[PDB]
Amino acid sequence: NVIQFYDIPGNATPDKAWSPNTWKTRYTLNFKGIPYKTIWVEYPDIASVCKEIGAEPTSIRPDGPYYTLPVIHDPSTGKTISDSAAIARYLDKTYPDTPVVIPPETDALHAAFNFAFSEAIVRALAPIMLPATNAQLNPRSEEFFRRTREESAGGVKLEDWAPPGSEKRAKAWEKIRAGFGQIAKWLSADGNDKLLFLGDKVSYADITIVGWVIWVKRVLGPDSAEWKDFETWDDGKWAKQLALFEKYEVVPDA
Amino acid sequence: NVIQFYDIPGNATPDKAWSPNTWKTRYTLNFKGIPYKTIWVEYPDIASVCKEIGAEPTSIRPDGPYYTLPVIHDPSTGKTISDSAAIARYLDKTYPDTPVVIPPETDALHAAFNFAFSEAIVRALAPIMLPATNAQLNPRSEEFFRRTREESAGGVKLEDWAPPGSEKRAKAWEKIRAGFGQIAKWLSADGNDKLLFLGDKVSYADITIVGWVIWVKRVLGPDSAEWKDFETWDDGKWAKQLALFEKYEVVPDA
Ligand SMILES: N[C@@H](CCC(=O)N[C@@H](CS)C(=O)NCC(=O)O)C(=O)O
Ligand SMILES: N[C@@H](CCC(=O)N[C@@H](CS)C(=O)NCC(=O)O)C(=O)O
Repeated sequence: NVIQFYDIPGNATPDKAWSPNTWKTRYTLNFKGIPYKTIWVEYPDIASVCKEIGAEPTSIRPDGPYYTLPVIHDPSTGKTISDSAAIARYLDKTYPDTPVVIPPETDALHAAFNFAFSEAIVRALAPIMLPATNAQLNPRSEEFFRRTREESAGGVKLEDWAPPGSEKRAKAWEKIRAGFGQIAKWLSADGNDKLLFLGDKVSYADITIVGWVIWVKRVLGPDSAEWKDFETWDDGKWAKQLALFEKYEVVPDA
Repeated sequence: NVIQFYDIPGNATPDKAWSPNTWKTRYTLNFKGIPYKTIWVEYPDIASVCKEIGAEPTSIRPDGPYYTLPVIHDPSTGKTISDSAAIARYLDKTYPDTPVVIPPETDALHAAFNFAFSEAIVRALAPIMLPATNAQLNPRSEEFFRRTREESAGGVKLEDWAPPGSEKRAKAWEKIRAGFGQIAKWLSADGNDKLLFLGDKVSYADITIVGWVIWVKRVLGPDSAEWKDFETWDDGKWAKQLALFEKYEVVPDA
């Protein structure tokens, strides 16, 4: 009767957890110390599971509703909640004696932050990270993932997005680096070079960063040349942020 | 012996104030209740005056330092501050007995909000708003403005950017409208539909919106069809935000 947490398995790590969006929620559940069970769902099975547990789609597009993980279902409440930001607000509200991740006065600014973060980071990560995460998916997720991502890119095959050693890949990295350079400026805009957005207390905004960053580390690989370069950017700010949350970087087989 | 506030004069209103970026600081000074004296600078003189008074350039691109208004000089302290967000931070620390606009635990989220806002609003406004502000600049500024902006747009004359009745202008408006829709989403992301980002207290994020919005109202004109349509967007949230700040929508006679 614990909270049920829906995740997509991958082969990047033995514990199977790789997704940037589900890591945001997994970090959230771990940081709040709330117990949960993990339910593993292949990409093509996501919509039929959501329909079957009553999860709202996270956006409605031309061709219909679009279902994503993370989803949690809270049996203590009956509620099914989809989207990591919505899950964070739900957990803040339903388990108020856990550490708050979105203090109410910062709620709107957190929603502004998620947009600024998508533009500066998610869009730049894609040409390198999506072909990489595709290469570690189970066969039925690869079929679905390749087909849909290649289609959303106009038909450009993943292998052509940014081949190793190419200049496409090299300029993808430069825009990635610039993106994280912007987050570095936000975190030091008043002269005080912070690791956390609020200063001393963890916020969902920090959980957002480490969620996307642990995705890079785990899929590119901790010993990959590109990841070890990444650890040195902005005097290792991003490596350091990961370290702070390492106690919460946990996939309980239990 | 008062703070000197450097602004760009225009003809859209009697009081000569039109700039989106200087209104952010003009709202900021008025809301904080700090006395100051405006001194008007035409565009082609901005770089020359900044050098004269020791103002930092607000950004540095390969082709040189880039000097912008607003700027303030504080004879009380001897300091010259450029960039509206830097001015607000400077005024917060330097006059602590005035109402704070950037609470320190929200400082970094304010800097992400500035990026989120630029991306969502500023670029969308440009095809419609840069030509309209050109038409109300004094001739020394019009020469400089039309030249630099037409050049920055590949040679397209301002009158062709989004002319009235065109489909270019219709699609520019839908992009602007959707941009303000995301701010509406951020202000109500927790289901509490706010007018102010912090909830009940004014913050520089709120000041950022009205400085850009009052630029649209003054330069398109309060009676223009386009502005009166703008007042109806999002059940009047942006009109209502202007109303909240009408007290401080003042160019003091001084
Ligand atoms: N805004 C959502 C994004 C969720 C999302 O994109 N999830 C991906 C996994 S990383 C997914 O389930 N993909 C659905 C699909 O592509 O079919 C959140 O933050 O939860
Ligand atoms: N980031 C700056 C932007 C200021 C800015 O771009 N100001 C314009 C007036 S709206 C300017 O002075 N431009 C000078 C030019 O185009 O030469 C701020 O927020 O203060």
